[PDB]
Amino acid sequence: AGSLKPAALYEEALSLVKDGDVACRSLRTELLECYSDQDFLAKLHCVRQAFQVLLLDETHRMFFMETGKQMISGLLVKANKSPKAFLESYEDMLQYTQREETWPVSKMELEGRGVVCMNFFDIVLDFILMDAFEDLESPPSSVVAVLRNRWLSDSFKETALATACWSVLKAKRRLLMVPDGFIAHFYVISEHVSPVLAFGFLGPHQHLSEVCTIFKQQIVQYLKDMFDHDKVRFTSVPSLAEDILRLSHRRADILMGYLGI
Ligand SMILES: CCCCCCCCCCCCCCCC(=O)OC[C@H](COP(=O)(O)OCCN)OC(=O)CCCCCCCCCCCCCCC
Repeated sequence: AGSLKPAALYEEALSLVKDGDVACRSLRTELLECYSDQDFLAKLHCVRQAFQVLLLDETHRMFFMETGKQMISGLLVKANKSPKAFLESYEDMLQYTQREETWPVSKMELEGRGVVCMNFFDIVLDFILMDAFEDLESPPSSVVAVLRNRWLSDSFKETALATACWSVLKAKRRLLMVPDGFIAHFYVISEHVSPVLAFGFLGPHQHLSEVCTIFKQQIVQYLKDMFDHDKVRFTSVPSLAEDILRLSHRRADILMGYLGI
């Protein structure tokens, strides 16, 4: 129970957890430093409600959109890369998302990939970000061997890692239930972003490495904080939404500052 004090919303959610009526794609208990799987699920339900409320306000939707745009751009230019491609892919990704008629199909795809809830957390934070990080945490058998090769120039290691990323993304694209849907639109973004992150987390640049490491650190810390009952109030939905919003702005400012925007 640690420092957990009695909270209305939290206990309401915990009821559901004990019934078994709260679902999740991947347990993030240890990563997000929760007390237990039960604790994680309760807080998860609460966070879902919080974002569901938060994203009705169009100002906040704009905040998150703009934030994503700027942070990925900053990462890209700090990787000595041009952000134009990513900017366009991101943009029409959003324009596709805003179309209300796309959403049943999107629901089908995401459910087909294990997403158990149409929520900002489930889609953007868990399915898109934390999965990307968990992916670049464990590169293929082959890639690593190419990386520990003393004889290869690191320009070659660059193009090699790029090729590997494209190969993985290709195998993923082959399994698309829909050619031009949510996950495809996202696979283009991934096409323009994943190589950079990969060569940051695995490459020997050592200044791309620091930037990437700190980027990931900021995101993961943001999520940890979001699941911290002492950082945010799991008492009511309006209060949790207020706290999560402020946390978002804070950590955003921090990351922007680090990237030099
Ligand atoms: C430091 C940390 C800072 C905070 C984190 C910032 C994260 C930035 C996220 C930017 C997108 C916000 C979308 C706002 C609209 C919304 O949220 O839509 C919430 C809806 C549920 O609501 P709805 O269906 O009822 O309709 C809502 C009205 N449209 O589901 C969604 O998610 C759909 C939106 C999906 C957008 C995907 C964008 C992917 C960006 C990937 C970045 C590159 C990563 C590459 C990794 C290889």
